[PDB]
Amino acid sequence: MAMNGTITTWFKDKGFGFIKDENGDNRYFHVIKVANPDLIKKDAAVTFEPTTNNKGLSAYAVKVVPLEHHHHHH
Repeated sequence: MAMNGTITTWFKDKGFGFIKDENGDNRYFHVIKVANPDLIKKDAAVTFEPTTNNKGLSAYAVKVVPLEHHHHHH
């Protein structure tokens, strides 16, 4: 399992969107299921586990692949 996808639709203010991998299609994502949600940016690559949703397809255990590691904490 676990596919690599690109972040295409994303509303960071609210915390939801749609990420499309190269194997399947767009899945319904939500900030709650992301371990590193502040790293979620457009055109960035993420990896997630496949699952199903009421409104379509969805993913769990979403981790973004950042090209750098900078601290973000008050």
